[PDB]
Amino acid sequence: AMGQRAMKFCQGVVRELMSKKYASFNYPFLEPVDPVALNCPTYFDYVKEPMDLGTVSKKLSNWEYENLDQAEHDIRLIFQNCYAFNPDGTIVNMMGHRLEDIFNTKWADRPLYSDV
Repeated sequence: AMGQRAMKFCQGVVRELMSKKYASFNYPFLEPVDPVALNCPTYFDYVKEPMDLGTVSKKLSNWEYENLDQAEHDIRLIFQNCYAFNPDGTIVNMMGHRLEDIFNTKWADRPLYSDV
């Protein structure tokens, strides 16, 4: 039962991370990974909870997050999944760190209280 202030804040963070301003490095994180189409057929030997920014935005809009900590964890999972499958130094790994850098900056503005 997340409240309006927390909801608006979260949607704002997700909207920021998906915005075209970051298109040159956020495009791997906008939609669900498709292992076969991306020629990474072993993706789900490394990842067991897929998450992407579009999915966080849908769960948000469907009132599926109880509170801000829960939302933060789904967003953070996008990047843990990235590093679980893409080694250091690869392009997608580095894109993930750059987008996470922005997430870290934006998330520190969160309301102290996750209203209900």
